[PDB]
Amino acid sequence: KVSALKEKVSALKEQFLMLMFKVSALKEKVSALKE
Amino acid sequence: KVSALKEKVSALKEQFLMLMFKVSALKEKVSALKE
Amino acid sequence: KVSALKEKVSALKEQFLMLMFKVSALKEKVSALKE
Repeated sequence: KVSALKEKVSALKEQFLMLMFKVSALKEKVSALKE
Repeated sequence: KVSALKEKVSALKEQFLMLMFKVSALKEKVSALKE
Repeated sequence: KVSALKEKVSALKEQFLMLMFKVSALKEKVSALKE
């Protein structure tokens, strides 16, 4: 169970990094429209 | 402790799915403003 | 291992809260551009 959990947290950390990239890119695009 | 942790990860995975939906919907709205 | 995992989940929950704030602030900014 602890091993399954560690893999689940690993995959969720990878998901978070990809969503942080997606949100930073969106924030920059919105700043190009409006300061 | 392992059980408490599994529930905490479960709830955080549900949180992530809802934030992915929110960010995809926002990305589409921003693309409607600017390609 | 369980302790390391609990800290990893703690830090990821703090990361999520900060990304939820960032996305809510971006959503409001986009609504100021377009209803």
